[PDB]
Amino acid sequence: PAIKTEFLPPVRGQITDRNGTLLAINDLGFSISIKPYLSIKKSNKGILDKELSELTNLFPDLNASKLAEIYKRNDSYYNQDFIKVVDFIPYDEIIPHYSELNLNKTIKIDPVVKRKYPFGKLASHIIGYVGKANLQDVQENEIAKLSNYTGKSGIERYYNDILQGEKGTRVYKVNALNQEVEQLSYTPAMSNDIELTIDIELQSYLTSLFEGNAGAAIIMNVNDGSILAAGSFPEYDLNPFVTGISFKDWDELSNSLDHPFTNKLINGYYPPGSVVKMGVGLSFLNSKNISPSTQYVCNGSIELGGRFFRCWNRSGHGPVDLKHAIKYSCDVYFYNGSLQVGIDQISETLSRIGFGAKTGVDLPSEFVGTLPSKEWKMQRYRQSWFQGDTLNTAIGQGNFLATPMQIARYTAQIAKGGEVIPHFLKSIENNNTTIENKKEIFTLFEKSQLPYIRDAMYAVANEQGGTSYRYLHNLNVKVAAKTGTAQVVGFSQTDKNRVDEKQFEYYTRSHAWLTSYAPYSKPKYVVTVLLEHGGRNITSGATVAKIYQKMIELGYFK
Ligand SMILES: [Zn+2]
Repeated sequence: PAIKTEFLPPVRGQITDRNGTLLAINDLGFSISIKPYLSIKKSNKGILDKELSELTNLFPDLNASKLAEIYKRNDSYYNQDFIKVVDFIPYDEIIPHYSELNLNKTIKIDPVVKRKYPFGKLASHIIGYVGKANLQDVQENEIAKLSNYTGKSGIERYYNDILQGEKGTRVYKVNALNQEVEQLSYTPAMSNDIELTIDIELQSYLTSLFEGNAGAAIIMNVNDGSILAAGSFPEYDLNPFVTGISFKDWDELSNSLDHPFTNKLINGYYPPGSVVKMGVGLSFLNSKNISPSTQYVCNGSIELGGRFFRCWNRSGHGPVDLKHAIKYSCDVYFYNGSLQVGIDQISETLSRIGFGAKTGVDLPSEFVGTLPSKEWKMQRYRQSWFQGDTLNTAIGQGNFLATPMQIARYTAQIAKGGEVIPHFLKSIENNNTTIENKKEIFTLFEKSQLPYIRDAMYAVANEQGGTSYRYLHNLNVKVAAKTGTAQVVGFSQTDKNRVDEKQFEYYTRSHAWLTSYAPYSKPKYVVTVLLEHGGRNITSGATVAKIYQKMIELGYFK
C-alpha cells in the first residue's frame, strides 16, 4: 500500500576494561558534501574555489588542494546528488560552527560514526579491529547487511554477534509522490556493551616493559580464569585498520622479523622446554620405582644406545632428587626418570594438564600446538617411536610445541589443583541490563603429590641457586616459578635477507620462558612471560619481577 517499514541497524557496542575504561568507541563526527555542477557548468565559475577557502580557513587540517580534486572527478551531469568531500570531521571540532554550515545551502553536513580505539597499540591482539562486511558474513548475520562494519579480529571478531545488537524497525506512511507523510510504529534497534577482564593500566605497563622486545605475557586469576592482562608483542595500532590498510602498510606487515601482526599468545607456539618438568615430574611419581626422594646422578650427560643426551650444565649437577632436579632444571633426572616411566605415561599425564589442546579461551582460532606421542609420530612422520624421543620429550624439547596461553593454563592448574579456563569476557553490560556470566583434571593420587611439585616451584624462586632466585626471592609477594628455554634450529634464507648481518646473532638466540604464580601460600595469579630470543633490553626474570611489582602497586594483592 502506502504503509512501508524500514530496518535500522544499531550503533555497534562499546568495549571497556575491568574498571570501566573505554577500549572501543564510536567517535561521532560529520561528513561535508558540496552542491553539484560547480565545475561542469560555465555559469558557476570560481564557485567551489570560494566556499572551500572559507572551509580551509575554518579547519586548516583540511587541504583545499586535494579536496577540490576528488570533487571534479565526481562532478558529472549523470549525477545530481551532493558530492561528498570530507569523510569525517570530529563533532567537537564542528559543533561551534554548526548553524553556519547547516544554514549554508552549498554545504550539506550529515552525521557519521567512526570506530575508534582510544588506546591505539595497547591490547591490539585482544580487542581487535573492525572491517568491511564479508560476502559470507551477509549470509550469516543480516545486521551486517545494514551496517557493513563487522568484527574482523580479536574480541571484535569473537563476540561479533553480541556487538552487532538486534536491529530496529520503523513504520511510516508514504503517498502518491512517495513522501514521508506520517510515521506509524517504531521499535528501536538495541546494542550491547561488553567489559573485558583486562586492566588497561596493567596492559600499558606490559607494553612499555616489552617496548623494543618481542614475545608474550599473561596475567591470569587462578580461581576463575579471568585474564587481568595479556599481550603479544610488539603490538600494532588498531585505528588504521578501520580506515583501511595502505600498500605500504602491507609491506611492513609482511617483511618484519618481529611479526607484530600475529597473536603470539594463542597463534604462536614454541617448545615448552624445562617448564614441563612439573608435569613430567607428576607423571613419574605413580611408579613405585620413582618417589619424591629417589635420586639420579647427573654427570652432565647420560649415554643411551650409543648416543649422548646432555644436561645444560656441562659440569654436571650431581645427585639430585625430583625437588632439586626441578629447582636446578636438571635435564638428566628426567632422562633417567622418563626411561623408567615410558612415553605413554608422560604423554597421558601431559595432555590432561592441557598440552596439545585448546585452552578454551574466547579469542578466535586458538592453536593447539604439538604434544608428542607414539600415535602422533606414526601419522605425522610414518616412523616408530625411539627412546631418544621419550628423552627429548621428557625435558620439553624435540617436537613438543606449546602456546603461551597453554603454559598459563598449565601453571594455573598446578597452583589451583583443578581446572582453570582462561577468559576475557567479564560482563555484558547491554543498555538497561548488565547480564555478566566441571571436569576434574588431576587423579586422586596425582593431587596428593602436587605439594611436592609446588615446593620445588618455590625453590626455583626463593632457595639459593634456583634458576629464578636472583629476581623473585625479594618480592613483597612470595612467588613460585619454573624457567624454560627453547632454542631455534634454523634460520630461513628469506628471514636472513630481511635483516642485516649484524643482527643475525640475535635472531638465533634461544627463547626464554618464565611462568610463575603468587602468592605461594594462597595462590591467586599466574604470570607467564615469553621473551623472544631472551629479549634485547629486558630479561625474563626482571620482566616478571616488575610485572609483580606493578600488581602490588595497584593493590591486586590487597
Ligand atoms: Zn643436570
